[PDB]
Amino acid sequence: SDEVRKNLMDMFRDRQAFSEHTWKMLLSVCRSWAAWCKLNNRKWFPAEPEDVRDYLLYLQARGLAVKTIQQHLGQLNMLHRRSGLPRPSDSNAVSLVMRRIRKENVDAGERAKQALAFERTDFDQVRSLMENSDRCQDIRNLAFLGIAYNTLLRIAEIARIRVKDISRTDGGRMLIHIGRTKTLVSTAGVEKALSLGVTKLVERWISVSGVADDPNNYLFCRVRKNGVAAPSATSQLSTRALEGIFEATHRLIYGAKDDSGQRYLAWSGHSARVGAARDMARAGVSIPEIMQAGGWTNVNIVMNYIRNLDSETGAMVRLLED
Amino acid sequence: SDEVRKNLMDMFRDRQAFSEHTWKMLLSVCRSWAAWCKLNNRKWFPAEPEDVRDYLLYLQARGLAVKTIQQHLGQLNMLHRRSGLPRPSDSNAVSLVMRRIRKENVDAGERAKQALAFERTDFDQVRSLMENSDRCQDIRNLAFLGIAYNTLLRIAEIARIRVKDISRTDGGRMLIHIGRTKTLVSTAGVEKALSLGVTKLVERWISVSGVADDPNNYLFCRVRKNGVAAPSATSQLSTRALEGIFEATHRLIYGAKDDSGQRYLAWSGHSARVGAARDMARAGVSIPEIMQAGGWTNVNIVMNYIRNLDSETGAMVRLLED
DNA sequence: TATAACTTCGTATAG
DNA sequence: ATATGCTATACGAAGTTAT
DNA sequence: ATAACTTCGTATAGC
DNA sequence: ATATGCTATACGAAGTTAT
Repeated sequence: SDEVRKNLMDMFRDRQAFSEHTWKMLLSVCRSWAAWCKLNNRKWFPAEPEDVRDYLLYLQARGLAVKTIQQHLGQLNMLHRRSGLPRPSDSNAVSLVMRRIRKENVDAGERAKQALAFERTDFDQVRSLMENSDRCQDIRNLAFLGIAYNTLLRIAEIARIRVKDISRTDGGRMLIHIGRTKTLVSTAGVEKALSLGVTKLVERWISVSGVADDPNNYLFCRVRKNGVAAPSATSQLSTRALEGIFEATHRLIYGAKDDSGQRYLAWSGHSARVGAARDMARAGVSIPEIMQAGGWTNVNIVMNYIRNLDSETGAMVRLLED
Repeated sequence: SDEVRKNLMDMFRDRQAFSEHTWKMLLSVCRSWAAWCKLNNRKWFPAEPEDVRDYLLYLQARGLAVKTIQQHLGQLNMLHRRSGLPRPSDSNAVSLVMRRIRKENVDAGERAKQALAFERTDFDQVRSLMENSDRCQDIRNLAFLGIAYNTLLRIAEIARIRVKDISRTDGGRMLIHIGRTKTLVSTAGVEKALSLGVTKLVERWISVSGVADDPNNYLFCRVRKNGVAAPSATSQLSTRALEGIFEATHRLIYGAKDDSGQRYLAWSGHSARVGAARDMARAGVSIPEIMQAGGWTNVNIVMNYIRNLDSETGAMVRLLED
């Protein structure tokens, strides 16, 4: 009892060992665990094998994906392994349930999804539809869609871009010094170049936003219902908003969502990555050159984004078709 | 305890099982650690996790790299584990703070650097200049640089080359047999072949040096101020010296180093290794080949040596501007 | 003799 | 090569603020 | 009121 | 990415020795 008390103390002391996103995910499973526990009358700490087993089967019946269920058992294991208690994973029962749960769900046809592709053809359409709009928020959203599809950057990354990071490269095109790595052995930063057109799109946004009045202002900002931008160097556009620009843009062209509870029915924050990656493959860009685009050090993700491309059908098809 | 003393005694007895450098650092750390303990009135062995934690934060606060801080923790770990005692990393306090130290440092931008590349052009330009020198020193250096780039061998392996290790192909190309490297203790050994041009550079050195006088002579040796090579079958040219060749060569082409005090402002011992790896990548050379070339067994290391090839390629810009 | 060209060595940091 | 597991995106919805 | 976000909570993709 | 375990390089400072 003392030993766990101390180990809990360790964690909050070096709570910085993890990102707030992680902690938030940890607290979410405890609340879930604790609530299922009190409800079913089981001590939630230290968790017992059968109880955990019973909970995991409950998450499965709850319709949660295998990775989600693994994430629940995961955190639960952290807590225990960290404190002086054994991890439920080391128990025969839990080990067995996850196993059957895994294949039962795979058997049912569970598949990992990914963002709906936002391709050049999509960008062209949007660009056309909104090219001549004078609406501030529209100008912002086109520039965003340009940078996002052009740079393949992630949403949290586009969010952090300040004005002082935009340099002018050859031809007048824009260059954005950005940071897309978070490991010791990696590249501290990269420079992203924008085509002539996309640079023009962003040029208009900044001109109609005033984000440039102060270099420390983030490229993208809030635009209120009056169509009036709200520059700032301290607060940035949330990633939810950036996700909003994608969904909203999808509605513009396809109207209300395809209902259903399904995910990726409209565009999301990773849609441009999936799209740029596939156009690059379609254009025959050197596989590594594609990795540079998105910052991949392996081809695992890019192979998923282009899995259905005819250029990736394989040897057997190549042989059969001579 | 008596076993502890015994295990340490065993360790020391079979010192040769470990590299001289491992021992070197084991003692340097113990020097750091024991000084901190003394300055804080603590027992330096066995170490108490809470104490080791304060030590690490002390190191991070002294402005040391994550890798050097992980080094100090690693030596304490080996020491304790070899002693039959629990490793500091075994405790929550120590494991959490390390993750925290690393996280924060990386978050603020720390990146493990790598040697300034010495590529094909740097070699051509250097050869083109030193090619005409008659000085024994110059002839040795050029040959050294040539083997470094051609074989990618680390400076400690180049310095262990004995004249008897050199062979030749019927094509008239030199083959240098290498037995032990940083990552390999085998009797199998590999044959590192040199190009016709590089064999030539190596020949001129052998001829003007006289190391061939005895096959058990190290291929490389010192060259005193009067131009007389001092062969030896018991003493190799120090790796510290081989590093000086790279630095002096860089100073040749670009003058005296910056006064920033930073590392890698001039070519160093690993410059040709990373530079050649990057040249092959650029060349479109398959990973198994680059692997063979550098004596790498894993693919991650290669990508690690390539790590800084990550730059704008203009792949998307070209795609959008058409 | 002065000194080029090392060598040895310790702390720091990459592979 | 596979996990494992930390961290980011997903997205419906509640909370918030200036038109 | 309500556009346009932001802040949440928690599922699930990406390293 | 990541945590072992450990082996090698980076580089300024100071000591060495045939010229």
